[PDB]
Amino acid sequence: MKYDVVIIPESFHRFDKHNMEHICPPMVIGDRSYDIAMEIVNGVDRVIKASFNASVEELEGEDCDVLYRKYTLEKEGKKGIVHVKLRKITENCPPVDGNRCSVLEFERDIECIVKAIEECLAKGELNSKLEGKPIPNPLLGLDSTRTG
Repeated sequence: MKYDVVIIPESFHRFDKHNMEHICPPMVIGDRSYDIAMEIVNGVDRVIKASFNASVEELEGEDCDVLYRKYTLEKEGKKGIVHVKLRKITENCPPVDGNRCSVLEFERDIECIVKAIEECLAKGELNSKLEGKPIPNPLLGLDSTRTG
């Protein structure tokens, strides 16, 4: 048993007149055991809440997905939603196809997460696949935790 993380970063765009459809394809990495998964997620969580103006929300995933960590991102002039859901990669849940995050070490993994968010957020108002979940989050605030 391992856990396979699918991170879906998307700048939420309610389809406006013409140019407001921003979708970034999901990134899938499945090699982490639960213990290592929680460490990587916790670290990433702290980085997102400190390196960004992110308000996090925790949900439970659908069966195969054991955990669903929702992050509402705000960075300098950019806002998006990042949904990280963890699937239990098993013989019932095989490794899914998606974009592959450049995994190396913790620092590289987080930089890989940062580049994903920064790419999605910095591309902004464009036209893309017709999706986009504008999930309203009443909480607007980050969580102080500097790396030391």
